[PDB]
Amino acid sequence: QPLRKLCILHRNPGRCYQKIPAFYYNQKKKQCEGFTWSGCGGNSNRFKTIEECRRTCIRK
Repeated sequence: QPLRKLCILHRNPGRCYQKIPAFYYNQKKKQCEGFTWSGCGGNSNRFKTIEECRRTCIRK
């Protein structure tokens, strides 16, 4: 079964300069790699912990 949409909308931080650094699911590595969120923009794929990321991005 496939993963949720939140794990494939692509980690778009936004145009606003660094403010919520966290992680995103890297579809090469196949684990949540770190990504820096901007300030006032972006899509989703925001995950604080790698496990929490994988719960949704790897499936239960």
